[PDB]
Amino acid sequence: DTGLLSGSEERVQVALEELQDLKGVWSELSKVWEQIDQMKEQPWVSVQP
Amino acid sequence: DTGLLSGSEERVQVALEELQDLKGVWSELSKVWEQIDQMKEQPWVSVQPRKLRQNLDALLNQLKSFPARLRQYASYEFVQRLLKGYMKINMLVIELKSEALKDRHWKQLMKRLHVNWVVSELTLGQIWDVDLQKNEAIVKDVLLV
Repeated sequence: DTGLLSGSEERVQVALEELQDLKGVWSELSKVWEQIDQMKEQPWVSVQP
Repeated sequence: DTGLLSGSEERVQVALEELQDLKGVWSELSKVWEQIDQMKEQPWVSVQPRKLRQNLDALLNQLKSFPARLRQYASYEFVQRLLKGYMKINMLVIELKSEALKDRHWKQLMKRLHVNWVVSELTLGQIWDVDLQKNEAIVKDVLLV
């Protein structure tokens, strides 16, 4: 038994929290990406501004 | 004792079953005319006449999937004869992606059809509202010229 590396523990914690944050970010960004891709797939020449 | 006319409540429950059947019928009809609404409000920006045939046959087959009681109803007859009688955007609307389409072409076609347009939104909604099967001759004359 010895002094455990609390730096590793806080690294794991910050990795987990930033991971959940970035997963929510990726969900939002994927929604934005799919909607803008669907919108741009059409020429949109006669669809009102 | 109050011997009551139970035939009244039998008619109530039979009307209830017919009511639920009609509710299902009109839910399907709401989907049918909603699909018609999306093919309605389209500005003919990207839609293909073979896509028009695809939508027509899709509507026809999902309609024909009605059960016997749902299929025999007068509303089913109405929507089916609608689909058949309109079984023609893919026939005429090849003028609007053609090169012959132009500004004074729009002016002459507007005079022929007598309805007014804004150039920005070329929604085929009001195009279908001006029945091509009704104004067959004048629009095909416009095609010829």
